[PDB]
Amino acid sequence: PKIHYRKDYKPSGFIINQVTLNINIHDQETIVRSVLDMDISKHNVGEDLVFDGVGLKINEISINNKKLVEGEEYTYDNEFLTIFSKFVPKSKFAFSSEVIIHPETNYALTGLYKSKNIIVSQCEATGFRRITFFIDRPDMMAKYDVTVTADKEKYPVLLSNGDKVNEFEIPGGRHGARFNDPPLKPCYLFAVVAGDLKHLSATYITKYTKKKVELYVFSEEKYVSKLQWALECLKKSMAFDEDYFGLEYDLSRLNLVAVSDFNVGAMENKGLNIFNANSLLASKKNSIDFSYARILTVVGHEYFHQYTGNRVTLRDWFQLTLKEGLTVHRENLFSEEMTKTVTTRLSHVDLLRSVQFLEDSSPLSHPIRPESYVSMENFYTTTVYDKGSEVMRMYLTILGEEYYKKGFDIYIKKNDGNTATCEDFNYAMEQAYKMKKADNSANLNQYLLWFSQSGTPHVSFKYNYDAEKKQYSIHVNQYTKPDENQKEKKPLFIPISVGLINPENGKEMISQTTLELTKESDTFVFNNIAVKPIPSLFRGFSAPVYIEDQLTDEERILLLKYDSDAFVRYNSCTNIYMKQILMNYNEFLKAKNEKLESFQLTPVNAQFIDAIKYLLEDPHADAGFKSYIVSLPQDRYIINFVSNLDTDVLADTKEYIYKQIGDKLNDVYYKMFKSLEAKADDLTYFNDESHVDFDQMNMRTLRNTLLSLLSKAQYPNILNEIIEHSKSPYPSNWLTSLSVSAYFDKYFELYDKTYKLSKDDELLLQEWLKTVSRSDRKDIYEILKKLENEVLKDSKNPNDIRAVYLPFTNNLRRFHDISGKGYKLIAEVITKTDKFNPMVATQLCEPFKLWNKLDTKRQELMLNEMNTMLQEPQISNNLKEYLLRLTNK
Ligand SMILES: CC(C)(C)C(=O)N[C@@H](C(=O)NO)c1ccc(-n2cccn2)cc1
Ligand SMILES: [Zn+2]
Repeated sequence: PKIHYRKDYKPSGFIINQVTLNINIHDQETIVRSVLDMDISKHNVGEDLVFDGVGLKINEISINNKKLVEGEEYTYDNEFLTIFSKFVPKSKFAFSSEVIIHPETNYALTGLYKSKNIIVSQCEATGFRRITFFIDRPDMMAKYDVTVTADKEKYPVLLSNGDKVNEFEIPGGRHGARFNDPPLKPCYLFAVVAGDLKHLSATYITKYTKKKVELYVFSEEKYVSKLQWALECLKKSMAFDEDYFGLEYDLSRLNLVAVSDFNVGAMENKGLNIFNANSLLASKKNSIDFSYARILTVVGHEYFHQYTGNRVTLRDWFQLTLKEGLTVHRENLFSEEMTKTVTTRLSHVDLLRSVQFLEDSSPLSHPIRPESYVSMENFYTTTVYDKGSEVMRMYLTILGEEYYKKGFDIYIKKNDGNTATCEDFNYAMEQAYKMKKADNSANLNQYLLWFSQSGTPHVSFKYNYDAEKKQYSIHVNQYTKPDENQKEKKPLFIPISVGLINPENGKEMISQTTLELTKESDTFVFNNIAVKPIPSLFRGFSAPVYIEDQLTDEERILLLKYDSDAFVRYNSCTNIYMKQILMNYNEFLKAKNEKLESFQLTPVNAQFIDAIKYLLEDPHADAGFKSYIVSLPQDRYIINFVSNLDTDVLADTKEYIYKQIGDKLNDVYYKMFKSLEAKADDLTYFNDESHVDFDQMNMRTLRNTLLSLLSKAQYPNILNEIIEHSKSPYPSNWLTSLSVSAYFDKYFELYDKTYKLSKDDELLLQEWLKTVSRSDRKDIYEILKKLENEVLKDSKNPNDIRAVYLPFTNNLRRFHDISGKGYKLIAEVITKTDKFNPMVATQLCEPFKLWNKLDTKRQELMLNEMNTMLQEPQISNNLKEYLLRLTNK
């Protein structure tokens, strides 16, 4: 088990200037001929020439056209090719090889592999070494000349990086295409696609240089009609980078390709972007609403990789957050601008405070720039990506738009055509910071702690108001809990976007203000404050922290009703819920522990319920926001606030609170569900694939959320509404009818009905599987077994496997069954999956990430299953390391 350390970075003793590839695809094998035009670097010390090379079958290797022999001149152990230094030349030389690989049986979906009837590659982070020998690290920049050959009937469309410079026929019904890509690039950006691909195309003319750019979106013939939205999103992405950042696309063509078998969302490769089909393809008849925001963000994400990727490459993989955090941040800016709905930002905050906060207090906790790794495939985390983006976002919050866009330009210019680090980015933003403060002594050295320090900071508040002085004070304290990464946590640079709300008319009292907290504690004072304000803190969620506002529920309700900032309204609601949840939880827990025959529960705040009704009945209020306030905080958000969480007791707590609110607002819920129908289910643009209305989709979200609440509560004759819902042409609607019908006898009837609607579309069926998997059924285990035997079977498609099992793991009452049957089931699935796809196996370990936060019995059950998984003789390095770190072993 080798461990790479960030402090151990040293440049290669070798140089690769030119790569010349010949990839010959055949029925039962793929032959890869490679010539590497190499040289000796200034850091060389006469060491052995060591190439990365995993699972390569050597036909022959050479240096300067002379064949090398095994044992005397080189050794190969299926991981590293070692050529002894005495046989390594002193100056410019040519290394060549011919290996055999097998994309057909490559079920790990890394390197070159076959997805249905498409040959496709995935080289990030260390996948290129699975195709041919190379010094597989991102700082090895080279030129690429790639030739691909295959059977024309099976693979008429051949794609790779750069320009297609030659097409030719080959005896035996075969053909070739040659691609030349002159600009330097790292090997993880290499890509190749072969298949019977159909496409939609368009020409984009750039804003400034008026350059014409060919846009292509590819898929298998069956789903070519689902390519339209992707093309529109690409156009949107190009326009946005031109209008906001003032950047145009550098190349003359851009290809997007959908494949059915993909480990993640998508991949950026210079001009050739490859996507999980579920993140590129959609139609209104065959997709749920979520696909449309999903495709927008993922297409945007891969597009925004281009500009920066063309000018600055990572020095090493420890700087991953520099390219991913920044791109997710640009992606988020894009999406917020495109959707023009406040729930877009809210959803990102929702995901961070649930999934990433869990990770950051788990034994897997790490900084966005880690100090070490064993497997790079476990490096791509919500911390690196989503906390990373929040850290990138805070630069904009501190600097403002003008000085941010300015510090961004400094970063590009200063690091053009070379490898950079996170500190290079901080340095550039520091130059903008000095200029903003108009004092050249200003610095952002403390800000670097955001990169090196793990864990989520806690920010708490106390207040004072002097009526006679008209003086208002905000006392702020920050704290980060020590962990395995740092014994002593340092104070961070925390930007606190604030406003002060006049409680008697709801007006803003002060201008836009961002408090800069740089110490463990500070007191911020405001003069000329005519009345006691209600503080609106961390507007837009301006720092990735735990917020302890120390407000009363009455104060929180007034923010919820009258504040101008969506997040603070949403957070105020969240805080009211959390206070109620913790109170009722402890009450239920005491009853259980003391075996009480009778006990009391604290009712939900009546004024809070009044506030919800007020907002729901406001026709000028946002439908998306409304769906958030009638929903309790996510379980994974809640668990960060409870020690030794009894999942049954939490389930009882949620049930009580939902019923409390339902017993008061169910009539309002029903009235709204009916009145929203017209606008939410409007069919005017149902056959226009380029017309996407995010507000309308939010209305459907509200309706489906309300329907769920009404179905659970068994509202009189709601089954009628459920049945009529199933007849809706919108998949979001008729899949909702399935899940909410779980509380009725008509469930298995809609099960069959929605299955027939879903089975002839690959992606739609996967959404059906998800819906079934997440269904609130008492017989969910028998239902899962049915899915395995009748639909899923022995599929190795990651989308299929994730769809069947992951939603079920969110079933608080059932997955966490006290017998451990749920833990045992998922562990069996992880072990089975690990045999062919280690990455997806690790993804399936997701529910275990909170193992040490549960009650003692459930802790023991999960730990038992993880130790059982760890003792599998054939366990992958990926899963092994992941479980070793998670179990603190
Ligand atoms: C959907 C999302 C934006 C999270 C995504 O697909 N991200 C890509 C990415 O950065 N594309 O440019 C991504 C996610 C995980 C990996 N990865 C995970 C393990 C090894 N690589 C690679 C790429
Ligand atoms: Zn990315």
